[PDB]
Amino acid sequence: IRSVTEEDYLKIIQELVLYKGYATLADISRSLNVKRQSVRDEINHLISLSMAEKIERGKYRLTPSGDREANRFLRKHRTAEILLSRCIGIPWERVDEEAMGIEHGMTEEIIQRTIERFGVDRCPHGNPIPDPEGNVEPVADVRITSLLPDSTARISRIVYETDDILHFLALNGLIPGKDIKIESVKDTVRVLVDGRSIEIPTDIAMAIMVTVD
Amino acid sequence: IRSVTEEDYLKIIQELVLYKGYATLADISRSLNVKRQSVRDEINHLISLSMAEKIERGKYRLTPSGDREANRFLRKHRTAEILLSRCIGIPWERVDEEAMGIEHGMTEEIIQRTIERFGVDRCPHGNPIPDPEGNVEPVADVRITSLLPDSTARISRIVYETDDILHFLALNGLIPGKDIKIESVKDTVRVLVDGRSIEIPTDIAMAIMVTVD
Ligand SMILES: [Fe+2]
Ligand SMILES: [Fe+2]
Ligand SMILES: [Fe+2]
Ligand SMILES: [Fe+2]
Repeated sequence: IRSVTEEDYLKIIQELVLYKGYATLADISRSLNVKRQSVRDEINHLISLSMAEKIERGKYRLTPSGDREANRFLRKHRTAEILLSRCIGIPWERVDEEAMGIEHGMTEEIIQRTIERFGVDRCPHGNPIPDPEGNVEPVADVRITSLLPDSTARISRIVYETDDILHFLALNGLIPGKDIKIESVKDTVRVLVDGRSIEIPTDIAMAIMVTVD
Repeated sequence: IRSVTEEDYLKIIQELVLYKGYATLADISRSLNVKRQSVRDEINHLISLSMAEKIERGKYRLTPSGDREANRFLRKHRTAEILLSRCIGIPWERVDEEAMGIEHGMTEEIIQRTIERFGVDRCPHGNPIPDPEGNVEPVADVRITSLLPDSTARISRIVYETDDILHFLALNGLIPGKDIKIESVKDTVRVLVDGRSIEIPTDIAMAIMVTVD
């Protein structure tokens, strides 16, 4: 669809790091649908601008300043999602994708009127909206994969927002604000939610943050 | 703010032609805040792509195919205005400006959900939203400057949407759907609207289309 930007790279690297601890060229390539050589050129570029750094062979993350630049973009991205979701009913599982076109043009005027009109400080998937400088409130949540059987918690945010992921979460009502109880962690993470028992596979579970009671 | 695009040129040339019959380099330069040499280069480019044509010395308009390409962009522009105006209350007089950032990313998904959610076929300033191919319903309106004293009419659309213009119209309630009566045309166009008498200066009046009864 649209031509890929620096901001799109920042966004996916930040997600991947939250999700699995690192970003690889191949993961970025596949997520952005950009050939690996271009991804390599952009990663080197981000590194020479002190926006990103190599963790070890083939693994990268954002620097602190890169992470705050990501956050300044995510303020636009997340508010676009709110706009699209609350105004016109773009489905919860589609709104991350549909926000792509309009997000670069979100001005502070639009962002702040949106925030105040709908009275929100999180995107539909529970992530906080960073302030204009790229800061975010520290939040007290943890990985759902860290909890033991019989722990109870509340879904906080979905840190990695893909298609397979959002769809599964939507289908099973595993959304921000939902109370859950851990039934099992063997092989999958099985939870009690809305009276139903749902097995969450590891690749999906890794994206789920929760707040314990 | 944002870097100027081909679409911005199409938009202003189309407006200027509706407004005064032609676009000059100097009018485009001032409207887009782009130096005259760059405007000259872009106009020549539009001409060599058969998107625009020279009327006479120093005066240009869009070709029919250029006008339909303009319309395809204006579908995005106008729906962005509706989104911004109806969702978050961006003021009627500001919404043309604020739409600038987000309009290029309006997808058909967003556009059509917006159109159907708010049930509109015109932008807040009364212009029709063209279809995806760049066609517009022919409309039966005329220039308010064409009417004689004692004619009655209804404001149809504001074809040229600047700051000085929209503000004056807003301030005086001269908006799409308002019934008016021509009192005078000497020097200004003076109308009866909402029980008040309002002189409309020529430079503003030229932007106003109406439908007669
Ligand atoms: Fe998102
Ligand atoms: Fe989100
Ligand atoms: Fe407009
Ligand atoms: Fe408009």
